[PDB]
Amino acid sequence: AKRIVEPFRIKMVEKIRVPSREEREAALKEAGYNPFLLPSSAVYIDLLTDSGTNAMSDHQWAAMITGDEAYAGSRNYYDLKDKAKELFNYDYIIPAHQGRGAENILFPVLLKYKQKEGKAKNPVFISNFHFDTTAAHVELNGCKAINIVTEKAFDSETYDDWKGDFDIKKLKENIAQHGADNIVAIVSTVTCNSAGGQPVSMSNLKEVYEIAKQHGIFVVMDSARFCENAYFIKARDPKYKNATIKEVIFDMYKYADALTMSAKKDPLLNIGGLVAIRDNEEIFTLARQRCVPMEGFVTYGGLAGRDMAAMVQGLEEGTEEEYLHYRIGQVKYLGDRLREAGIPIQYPTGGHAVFVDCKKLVPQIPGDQFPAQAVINALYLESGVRAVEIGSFLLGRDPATGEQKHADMEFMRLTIARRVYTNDHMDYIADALIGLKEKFATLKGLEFEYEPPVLRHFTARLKPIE
Amino acid sequence: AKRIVEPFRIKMVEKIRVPSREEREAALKEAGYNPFLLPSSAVYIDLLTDSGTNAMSDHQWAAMITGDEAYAGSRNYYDLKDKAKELFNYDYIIPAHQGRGAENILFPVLLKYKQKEGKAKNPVFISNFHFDTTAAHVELNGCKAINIVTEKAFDSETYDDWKGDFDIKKLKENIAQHGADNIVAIVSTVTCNSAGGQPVSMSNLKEVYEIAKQHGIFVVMDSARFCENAYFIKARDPKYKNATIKEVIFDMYKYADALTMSAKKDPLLNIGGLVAIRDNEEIFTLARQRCVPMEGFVTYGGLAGRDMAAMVQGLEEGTEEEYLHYRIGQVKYLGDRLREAGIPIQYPTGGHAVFVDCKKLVPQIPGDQFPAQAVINALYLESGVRAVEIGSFLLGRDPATGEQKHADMEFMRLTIARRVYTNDHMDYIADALIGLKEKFATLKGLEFEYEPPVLRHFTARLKPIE
Amino acid sequence: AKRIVEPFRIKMVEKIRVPSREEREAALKEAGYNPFLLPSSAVYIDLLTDSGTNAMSDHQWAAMITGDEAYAGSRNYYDLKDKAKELFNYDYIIPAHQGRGAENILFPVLLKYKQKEGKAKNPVFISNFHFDTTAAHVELNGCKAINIVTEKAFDSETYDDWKGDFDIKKLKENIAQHGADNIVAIVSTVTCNSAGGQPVSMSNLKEVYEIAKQHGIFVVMDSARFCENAYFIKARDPKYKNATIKEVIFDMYKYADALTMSAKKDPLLNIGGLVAIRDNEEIFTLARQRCVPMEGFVTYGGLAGRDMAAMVQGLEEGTEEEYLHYRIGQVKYLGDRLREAGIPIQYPTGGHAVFVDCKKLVPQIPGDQFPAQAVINALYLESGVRAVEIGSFLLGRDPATGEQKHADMEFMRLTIARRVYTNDHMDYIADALIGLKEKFATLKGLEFEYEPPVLRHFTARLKPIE
Amino acid sequence: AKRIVEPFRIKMVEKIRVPSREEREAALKEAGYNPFLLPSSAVYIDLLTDSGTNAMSDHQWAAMITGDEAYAGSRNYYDLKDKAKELFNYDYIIPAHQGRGAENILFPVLLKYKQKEGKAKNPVFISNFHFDTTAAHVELNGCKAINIVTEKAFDSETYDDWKGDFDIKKLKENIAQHGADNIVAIVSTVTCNSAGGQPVSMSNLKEVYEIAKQHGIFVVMDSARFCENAYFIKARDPKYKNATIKEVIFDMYKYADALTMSAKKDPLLNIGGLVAIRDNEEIFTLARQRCVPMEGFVTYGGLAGRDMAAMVQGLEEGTEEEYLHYRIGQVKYLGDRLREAGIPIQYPTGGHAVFVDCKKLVPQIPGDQFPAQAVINALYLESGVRAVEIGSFLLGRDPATGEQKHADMEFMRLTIARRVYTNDHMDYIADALIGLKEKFATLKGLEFEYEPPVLRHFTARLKPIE
Ligand SMILES: Cc1ncc(COP(=O)(O)O)c(/C=[NH+]/[C-](C[C@H]2C(=O)Nc3ccccc32)C(=O)O)c1O
Ligand SMILES: Cc1ncc(COP(=O)(O)O)c(/C=[NH+]/[C-](C[C@H]2C(=O)Nc3ccccc32)C(=O)O)c1O
Ligand SMILES: Cc1ncc(COP(=O)(O)O)c(/C=[NH+]/[C-](C[C@H]2C(=O)Nc3ccccc32)C(=O)O)c1O
Ligand SMILES: Cc1ncc(COP(=O)(O)O)c(/C=[NH+]/[C-](C[C@H]2C(=O)Nc3ccccc32)C(=O)O)c1O
Ligand SMILES: [K+]
Ligand SMILES: [K+]
Ligand SMILES: [K+]
Ligand SMILES: [K+]
Repeated sequence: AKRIVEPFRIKMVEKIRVPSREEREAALKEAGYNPFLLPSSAVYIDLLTDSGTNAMSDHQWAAMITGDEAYAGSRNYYDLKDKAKELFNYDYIIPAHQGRGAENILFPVLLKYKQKEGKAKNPVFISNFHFDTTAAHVELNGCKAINIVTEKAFDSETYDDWKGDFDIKKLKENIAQHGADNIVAIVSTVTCNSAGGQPVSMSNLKEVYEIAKQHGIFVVMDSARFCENAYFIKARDPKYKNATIKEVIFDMYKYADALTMSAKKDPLLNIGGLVAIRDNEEIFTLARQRCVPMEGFVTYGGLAGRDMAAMVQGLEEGTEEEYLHYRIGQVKYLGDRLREAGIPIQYPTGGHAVFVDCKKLVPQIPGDQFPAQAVINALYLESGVRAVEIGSFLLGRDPATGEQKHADMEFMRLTIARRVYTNDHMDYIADALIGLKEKFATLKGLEFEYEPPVLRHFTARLKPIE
Repeated sequence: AKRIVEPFRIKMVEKIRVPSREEREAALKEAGYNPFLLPSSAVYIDLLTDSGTNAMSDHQWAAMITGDEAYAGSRNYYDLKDKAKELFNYDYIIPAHQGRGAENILFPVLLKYKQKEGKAKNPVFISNFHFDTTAAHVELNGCKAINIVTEKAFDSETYDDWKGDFDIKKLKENIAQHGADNIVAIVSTVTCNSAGGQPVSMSNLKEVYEIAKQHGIFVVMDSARFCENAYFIKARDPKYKNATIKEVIFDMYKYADALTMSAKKDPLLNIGGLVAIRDNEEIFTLARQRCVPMEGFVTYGGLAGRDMAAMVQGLEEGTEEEYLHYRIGQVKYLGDRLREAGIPIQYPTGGHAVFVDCKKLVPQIPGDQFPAQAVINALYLESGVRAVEIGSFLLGRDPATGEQKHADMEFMRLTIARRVYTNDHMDYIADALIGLKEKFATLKGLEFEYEPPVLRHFTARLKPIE
Repeated sequence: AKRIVEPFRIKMVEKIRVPSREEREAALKEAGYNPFLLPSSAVYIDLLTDSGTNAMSDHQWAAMITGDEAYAGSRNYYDLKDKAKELFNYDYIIPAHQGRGAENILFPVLLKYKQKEGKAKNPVFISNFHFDTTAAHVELNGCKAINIVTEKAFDSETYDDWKGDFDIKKLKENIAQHGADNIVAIVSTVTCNSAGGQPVSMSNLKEVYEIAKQHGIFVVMDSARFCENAYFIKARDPKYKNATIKEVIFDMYKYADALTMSAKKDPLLNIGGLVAIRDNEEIFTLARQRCVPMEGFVTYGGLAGRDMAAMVQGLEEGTEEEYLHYRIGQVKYLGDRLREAGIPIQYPTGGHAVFVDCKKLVPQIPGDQFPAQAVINALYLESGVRAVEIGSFLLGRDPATGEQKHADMEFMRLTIARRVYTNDHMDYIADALIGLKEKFATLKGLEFEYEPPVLRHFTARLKPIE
Repeated sequence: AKRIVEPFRIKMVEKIRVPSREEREAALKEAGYNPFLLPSSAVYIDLLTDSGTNAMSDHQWAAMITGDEAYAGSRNYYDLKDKAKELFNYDYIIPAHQGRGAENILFPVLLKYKQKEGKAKNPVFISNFHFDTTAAHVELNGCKAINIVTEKAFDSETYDDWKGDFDIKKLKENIAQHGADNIVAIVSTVTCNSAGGQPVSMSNLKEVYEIAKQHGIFVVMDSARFCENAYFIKARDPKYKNATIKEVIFDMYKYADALTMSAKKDPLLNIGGLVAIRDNEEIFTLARQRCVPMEGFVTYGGLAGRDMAAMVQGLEEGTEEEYLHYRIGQVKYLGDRLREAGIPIQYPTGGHAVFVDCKKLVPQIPGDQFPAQAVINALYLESGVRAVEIGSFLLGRDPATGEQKHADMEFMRLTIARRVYTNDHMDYIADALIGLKEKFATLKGLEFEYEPPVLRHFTARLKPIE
């Protein structure tokens, strides 16, 4: 395990505390054995998500203070429009309040646009893997969310460079089974969050786009963690060895027609989303007509002017190679510390988190009882670190059958906010989990006490299968 | 015309600038003759809205700096929860990124809740007046938006205390005509924005609620400008002459079951919304289930932690009677300056804006050609002041007939942001509009160059009728 | 009286309140009848000074957030050095924590420098007027403070363009009496604070410098309010009718060898000072050696890096003619309001304050009993407005005599912070003082209960003569 | 070497860069081979000082935003007064712009007070060790600075609990040698900066105060690092094993009559100083009379209101034992890493810096040629880390004899700012210095090119002896 020094120094700090063990037990019972329902005051190191918890730079804060809060035609909107043209070479932008707001702008528009001429009677979205919020909007509009990640992602301990790649074989098969007229869009997720933050190769993005161009299929790039994806392409593809991160980003988006990005990830923000469209003005026009009643006027889209300002700066900082090397190198440090101690993880580590394979860790719990959730609750009661589940819990139920969706991966996600915690914080996390090697065989799963029909894991209250 | 001194002093300033005449004409021609499509760099004094353009206090910025950005269980969420219990005596809250996000959470829930028990076969919403964003969500969910403001709101020059009241006769008539089973909810808009920011009396709110309870009808208080309504109740109702503003607010929300608040208005914010529910835990649970995929997790709802922190402080500052007296007095001062010169305005002035009766100002333009928009474009080219139309342009087309909704009033709204402009800015505005007396009879209407199907006035490009 | 609109809008506010008459009476008795010993909570509108109470822009606060706090070689130091070369064409800078710190760096160096040749046996300083802090450091170093302001400054009600000019005849008479070898330096105060913030003409500055170089006398420009002086030169000197404010400034500092500036005035700061030297590198090195033990290291001078960054921005905002026209126009508006009611004031009003001639307002109080202080205490008890006296109280005792220095003027100074109060605040100030027109003849003077030896008026406790 | 995790997380960052080798060699030759003359742009990790470079909390920045910038009676002044009464039990305070301003306020007042009855003909100050600016002010007022640190401070490698203790035998001998009437004050520096940031025991502080009150000698506590001293007392004195830090601080100041403090150290600020007096009102009044000419009015003393607000919060956070444990543990970690590699340091490590004994590192260079400075220049040219010399260079020449004062230690100080750098940054510093283990015999020494008469090390340019 190698530590990479921060390419920055601390300018402002925020106090954290370790709750007593009795506090954590009472807090978990009141939270229905769901860490999502814990208050932040009962959490020490918060690994629930890397979304909106990032630490901003002084230039980001300075940009916020001078932000133009005008309702129509904010100066920061035009700075954002020129920034997207610089990075992605896309000509149209629509700001959104965060990622699921961006999808709520674009996805229904893409469905109605595909439904012209009376086609797409059984519409489907195809992705390497739809994340929970992305798949929810696909199904909330009456479509099927098809995930076709490469099989090499399911072998957790075997190394591969591109565990987030599309399964090109499955892609052509789904196109032949449903027909191009029923395929609303192909959603390229970079990095593939459900597969473990694993990257997608350039040649995979190119081949997927060329196949979609053959059938006249619209391609959207789910761009929450595109900078971390670009870093891996520079690191693992010999073709981009002497290329800048921006040069890699510029080539990635030659293989998409639009993007839906959650600026709360790689752009190093606490709030914010973005829709950008390459050249289809009709799709841009329809998406604007939906942005107004749902998010807000088309030049702020549910964001304060200061947040568009912070986004303009954060989009530049998120692509800085020295930062990406430390950020991804820190996650690699936490994974290597666990891997060297015998904890099975998704190898190699992704861009934003370490994914502990809880299939091998707690095999006595079936997947339908959420074994990864039992490990998370044990980690919290042991250390006050709060993690999140990426397995059968998050996958939810199939909207057609109403039963458990087939989960190939049962993961505990140790999500790392950007520029927030040090490698000494990582050692605390690793040493707390390593200290539970003799208690893994004792854990038992959870059963539902209150289950929401859509995105159940966020607010569900669980009961320990005691 | 009387000037009221600021109960505060200036701590931070932002430069404004007057664009040249040639700049304004070219910018308007570029904007399709729609000021919404103007950039802020081409606007001197921006009177387009009082939403999100407010100036915050030092305490509000201090609250933002220490805001908890935790994804789940933010410390500021619980502060926002205790604040709603303090102000409104409501037990449940759901933050939203702004007002239309709050209505997107609650309104479809209130429809599915009524439908589940075999009611709402032909669903309608009843309000003193639905605003353009509020009515859009009603029509998007397949309902009819019915506006029953008192007739006195149409007698613009004649003073009346409560030009925002429900027409109680029309309320009982619409209940019998449609059936209480088909009325999804009653929406009490305080203040009534479409009627000129005019207040609703306490006795009117009470009688409307009691009527709804006889028929089992849900009552939602559209609460964007609730503090300005509470001031008018204190200033004009003899029953609350010696009551605090908070006491008036506490009594106001005894006559609703839930509220949908755009915190970008009276809570003195640049972004933010809120859903608060009095005691219906079932409606609260369904609303949370919809909030998760549409806005965000239930403890931030598409808002950064700092913005919930500013909301808790702004909710307090917005209730201070000394501030409200200055704010509404500044609107009254601008209206008086125009009224002293013969400009027909909605008298008395509302809480947040001066509404110029362009029906009486430019009679030679029929309402179907947006006469108020002609006055706005003339005022902008003369002085660089951007105003917004509240008439046939904003009312749009009726969804059932596809034809122009009958507009009872053609208003130009001079919307005043809170704690931003001085009374010397007000003098510039008044002098500018007064200087267009000899050119009113020469103005002409506008045609559509591009008309959106939903919320057209935001992005429609216009053509001056030759 | 004419109101001038702000060339900006408000972005942040700070609450002020009016304490009751009861609170003010118990506060003044507690404060030894000296308003300087009053807490700010017992003060409504604070007119004590225009120093450090200004409101900054958003660009200023942004510069602070990205400020380089480095101990040696802060990035903002070199920006501050490049700014002085732009504005003043001076080659050397030394930051100081405020203006009196800048005088403590430079003035002792000039005395020792003059004493090398065996000169300065009876050292004196010559100025149009040393302010209380400038003269104090002169007398701390064993020198006499000689003030030779134009006689027209004592002609209160009679208009004159340049009531801050040097008396050229008295300048030549003092050079011949004491000898050029005994004159350590000439201090050009712009504007002349003790004459009422009145400006010095460019030709007067040019003549004083030509006389000084004729005798080898060092010229220091007291530059606390240099921008307000530059505005008056453009307004009243026809040679600079079509010149920018920066061009006027550039010509002003052709007639000086160095400057001591309190950045808490025209550079729109809450803290900060500056020493700048034209080209004499020996003085720069000698002043650097004293800066280190007294203020701090030579690249921050007892200032935080954020404050140097705000200084670089405020120096630019202080030269904008639109702002100066509004700022000085606001002082002119308050002065005109008092003058239109018969209140004798130093006419025309200066750049930063309105000076009420209390020698004409309250004739029944001898100069040794501080008549203006009686008017201030009366004005504070009436309205809660705090003001400051510029007469025999501030002038102090003659160090060689030990008795009262003769004062030719008895001023009450209504000092206006920059971009803090509106013209409506100005109306409150005037109306309060005008309401005292019947109680002026009944006021009595003040005598000393505790007198400091150095600068008595700041911490002295008084006793009203009954 | 044990790494101690941060009791906080990062909220804001600022970027740091590693310059190239040629840039560092170009910058060092341009800086006159004096790191004090390097621009911060040419510095990677800055170990020059721990003064004013600290990172603030979110609470501290929030306090700045609501700071009262009133000239007289700022609310933050009264908060600072109550804070000093809480922490130190002292009844009087005077804010200063920084530590050397606090000494310029109090030290000349103590000299004239001691000379009140014509005594103190040969005045002296006695301390465990006067730091450079403190001794400079002692000697600027015609006094001798007597340092009597325990001789166990001169044995670098041998551990001792209290290497900052007064040599009690030399204290009593100095009292008899000079007479109590010549001893203006005794200065207890906590921690003792010149001895390596080493602590002073509670028993030592108690005995020095008892001996002083026996002779009627005023005792001033140089309190720049009083929290770090209070931590060591709790850590090493078994008497305070179960006491809080505040209880240790409260007991420390029973053994002084006043304090001078640079708030730029333990109170975690970027600017600020403080004078506090236990109960001597006459000295307080005399100190106020000097603050006004030199620093500013007595309720701000050369500080912006926001900086007094930051000081009230910083004085609280500086006493938090969890933070002090991590802070001092981080310095111990850097020292242990160097000590484990055979590099001599002042053992044990002090509170704020690792002191590398260059007398044992480069015995080839005599102390008169500043051997530690050659090591500093070598470390910077190798890694971009800037350190400071504390040896014969810092000590200076005798203001009497004009030759260099005897230095019993030649240190290279690796000063660590508070909450700014991670333990990974320490590894960079350690590995960089360890990598020079071979070039120590190559080092060269320095000779002056320009020497200031007071505090030479700051601005002196020097020629390499090679
Ligand atoms: C690829 C991709 N696309 C769109 C989005 C949505 O964006 P947004 O609305 O701004 O959150 C995301 C978001 N991911 C999240 C944030 C959040 C979520 O949505 N599910 C989930 C599950 C557990 C914890 C936290 C979350 C994350 O990984 O923690 C995303 O990963
Ligand atoms: C009573 C009420 N309820 C809900 C809302 C919606 O809240 P939100 O999503 O935060 O905007 C509003 C909002 N009003 C607006 C803001 C905005 C809008 O919606 N239409 C419109 C038309 C012209 C200019 C600006 C606007 C305003 O008056 O300028 C409201 O007035
Ligand atoms: C021309 C000039 N030169 C230097 C300086 C000093 O600068 P600094 O150390 O930053 O205060 C000043 C300062 N003037 C002051 C500020 C302050 C002061 O000093 N005396 C005084 C008397 C009454 C009220 C307030 C004050 C002011 O006008 O209110 C100045 O006017
Ligand atoms: C015990 C004690 N008392 C008073 C003070 C002075 O306070 P202030 O005016 O705020 O700096 C200090 C200050 N120490 C410093 C700061 C500065 C200095 O003064 N000399 C020096 C030498 C080398 C580098 C940097 C410095 C420090 O060690 O880095 C102090 O250590
Ligand atoms: K957040
Ligand atoms: K806004
Ligand atoms: K101030
Ligand atoms: K600093």
